Amino acid sequence: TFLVKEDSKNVTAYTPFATPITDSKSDLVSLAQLDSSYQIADQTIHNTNLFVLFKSRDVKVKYESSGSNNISFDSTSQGEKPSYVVEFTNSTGIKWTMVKKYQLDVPNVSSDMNQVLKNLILEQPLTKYTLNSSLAKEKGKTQREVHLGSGQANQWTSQRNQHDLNNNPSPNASTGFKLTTGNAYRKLSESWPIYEPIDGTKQGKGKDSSGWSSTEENEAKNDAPSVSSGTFNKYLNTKQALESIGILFDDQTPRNVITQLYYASTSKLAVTNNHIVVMGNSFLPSMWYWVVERSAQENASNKPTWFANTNLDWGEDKQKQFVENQLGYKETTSTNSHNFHSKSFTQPAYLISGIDSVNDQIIFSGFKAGSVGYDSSSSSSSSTKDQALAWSTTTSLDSKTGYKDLVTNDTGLNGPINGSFSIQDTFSFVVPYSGNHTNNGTTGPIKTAYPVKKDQKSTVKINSLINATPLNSYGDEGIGVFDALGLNYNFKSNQERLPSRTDQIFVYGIVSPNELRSAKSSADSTGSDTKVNWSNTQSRYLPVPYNYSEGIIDADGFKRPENRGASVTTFSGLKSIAPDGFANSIANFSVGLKAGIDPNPVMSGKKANYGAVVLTRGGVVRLNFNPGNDSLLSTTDNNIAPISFSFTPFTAAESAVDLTTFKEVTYNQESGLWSYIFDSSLKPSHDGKQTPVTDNMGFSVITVSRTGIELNQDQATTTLDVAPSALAVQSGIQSTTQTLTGVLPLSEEFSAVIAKDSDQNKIDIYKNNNGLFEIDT
Repeated sequence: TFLVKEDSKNVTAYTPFATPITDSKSDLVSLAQLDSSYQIADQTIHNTNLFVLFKSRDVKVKYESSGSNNISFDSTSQGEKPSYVVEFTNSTGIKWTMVKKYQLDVPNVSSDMNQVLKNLILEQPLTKYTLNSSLAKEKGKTQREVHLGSGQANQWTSQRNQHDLNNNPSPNASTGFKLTTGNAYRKLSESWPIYEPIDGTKQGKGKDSSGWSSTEENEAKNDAPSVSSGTFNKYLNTKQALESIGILFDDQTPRNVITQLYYASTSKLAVTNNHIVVMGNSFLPSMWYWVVERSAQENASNKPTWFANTNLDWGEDKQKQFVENQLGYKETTSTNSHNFHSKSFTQPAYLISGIDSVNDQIIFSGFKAGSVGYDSSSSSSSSTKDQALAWSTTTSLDSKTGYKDLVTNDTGLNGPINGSFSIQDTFSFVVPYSGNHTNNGTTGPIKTAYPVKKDQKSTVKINSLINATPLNSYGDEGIGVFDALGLNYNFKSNQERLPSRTDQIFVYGIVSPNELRSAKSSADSTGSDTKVNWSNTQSRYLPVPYNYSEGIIDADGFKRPENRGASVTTFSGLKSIAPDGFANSIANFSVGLKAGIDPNPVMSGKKANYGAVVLTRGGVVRLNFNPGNDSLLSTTDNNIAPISFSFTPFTAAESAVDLTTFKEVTYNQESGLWSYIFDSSLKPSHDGKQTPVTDNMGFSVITVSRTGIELNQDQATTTLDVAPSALAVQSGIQSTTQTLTGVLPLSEEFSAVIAKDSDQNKIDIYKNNNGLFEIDT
C-alpha cells in the first residue's frame, strides 16, 4: 500500500487499486506528541517503518558572541521548539504508532569557532525574483592599487618582487568586491531585509546593517511597499518569495540569520541501519548537519557536526587548497584577524542538493556556497577596507590538457591573476601564461599573493563571510561572467573548457557508517574542534547554461567582438532569458538527489549496481559508484575527468519546468526510473513587484533514465573509461488547472494521479510506456 501527504500534517494510505483506505488519514504531528506549530518536513521508509522529520514555524534561536554556550533556543518567548525525527509503525488496515522520537539540538561552539562566528557575516538568500544585477556588487581595488597604492602605474615591474608577485602580469587584476552597497550581509544575531536592490552596484547597504536601518531601509520601504501603489525603481519586495523558501517572520520582520540557518538546516532526511542523517535545503546554506545514532536514549540531545570540521576530498590536494586559500588570510599579525582559513577550518557551508541511502551508505551532493575573507579595519586606513577578498581561479590558457593537469594548475592559487587579454584576432579573460611562460619565452616563475599589503599586515582585520550562491566573487567584471557561464576555453588544437576551482563548485560523495560515526564524535567533542575525513567525495566545476543569458550563443575559444561589450560582460549588464523559474541566469541551483539500485542483472559474483541522479539548472547529473567497494566509480587515465560524474542537457520541455517548485523525487525499483514531481502550488503569491502570481496552479513530472554502458554487465565491462549517463524527459503527466495531492506508481505499466480541480477529488489513470505517459479516460 502507498502513503499520500494530504496536507502539512496528515497522511492517507491507498491500496494498489488507487482506492483510499478508510480510517487511514493520520495526523502524525499529533501522533508524534508535537504541537500545532509543527509540520512534516520530510518522510522516508526504512526497515518497513516510516521516519518523519518535523519542524516548527515557531522556532527561535539566538547567538551570543560572549560566553561558552553561544548558539541556543530562545526559551523565554516559547521558541524552544527543536526539530524532531520520529519512527512510526503499523500495528495491524493502517494504524500508526510511535516507536522512537529523536530531537535535534543546536550546535556546540568552541573558543576557536566562536572567534570566526563573532564577526561572521551572511548574504541574504537568493530568490526566484533575484536578478543578475541584484547579485552584482561594485568591483574592488586592483592588485597594483592594494600593494602599491594610487598613481604607482608602470612601476609594477620594479616593485612587484618586494610584494612577492614576482613576474605577475596582471596589475589590473581585481582583488574582490566592495561591501558598502549591494545585497545585505548580516551577523548571526542580525536579521535580513524583505528588500533586494534592483542594481547592487548602486542600491543597497551590503554589510552596513547600521546604514540600512537608519536611512536606506526607509527609502526601500517607500519605493517597494508590501501589499501595488509602489514605484519599484530601486528595490524589490520579496517577502512572499522569502516566505515560500522557508523564511520565518515576526509578522513583517524576518527572524535573525541564526534562526533561518536552523530552520533550513533541518530539511532533508536519510536513514541507515544504525544512523539517521539530517541535512539542509537547496535554497540557503547549511553550516552543519545531524548524525543521529538510532540507539540514542529517549530524551538525549542529538547535536550536529559542522561543515567547517568535515574535510572532504575535492578530487586533488590542489583542488582543496584553492577553496581554503580564499577562505581568508593567515598569520594574524593583528589579534582579531579571525576567519575560517586562519582558525584552520575548511569549507564551512554548502547548498545541499539532497541526501539519500543505498546499501547502508549515505549519498550527498550540492554546490559549495561561496566563502571569502573581508576587511573590517574602521581606521589613515587599509586599502582593502569595507571589501571582500575573492578572485578568479580559472586555469591558464597555456596549461596542459587533461583533467588532472587542468584542475591542478597553479593559476590564481594564492592571489588574483585573471583579467582581459588580447590574443591574435580574439581575446580571453583568463591569464594566457603560468610558470616561467611569457610571450617572449621564459622569464622566471609567476607568483600570486593574498590581496593584503605587507606594510598594513598588522593594522588589518580579515574576517569571514558566506554567500547565498555557488559564486565566490560577485565583483562586476568580465571574468566573473565567463566563470559563472563556463565560457573560458583554451586555444590549443584540442579545445577544453578551463575550469574554476572556487566558483560554481558541485561537491558530491558517498559516506560509510564509520565515516558517519566520526562525524558524530566531532559533534560530541567538547573543547577542541575535532576533524572529520570523508574519502569518497569529489568536486566538479558545474556552471549555468550559457544560453540561459541573452547574447551568448556558443562556447568556443574564439570570441566575437560584440562579446567584449559591457552589456554581455558584466553582471549588471547581462540579461536573463532563463525559463526555469529564476530571474537570474548566473547562479546554479541543484535539487532532488535520489539514488536507486539498477534492476538490470549484473555478471555472476558481482554486486548489484546503484547510482544517483540530481537535477541542476540546464540538465540532469548522474553519480556513478562501484558497488564492489561502495566507492565512487573511477578509471586508470587521469587525463579523463572523474567517471563518477555525468551531465546531460535538458530540452525546452525540461528547461520550462520551474526548479523552485520541486515537490518530491521517487524511484521505481522494478523500472529503474526516477519520477520528479513539481507542484506549481509551491509558487509565491506575489512577484518582487508585489503583483499577484497567475500560474501557481497545476503540476509537471519529469522522468529520468539510465543511459550508456553500465558496469559488470559482462567480461568487457568489468572496468569503464566513459561515465554512464542519465536522460531527463518530460513524462507527459502535467496540468495548469488541477492542484496535485500525490502520484501513485500503481505498477510498472500504470500510474495514478490524485488532484483537486474544484475541492472534489479526481483519480487520473495514465498509461505508462517505459517512462512516457498518456492519460486513460
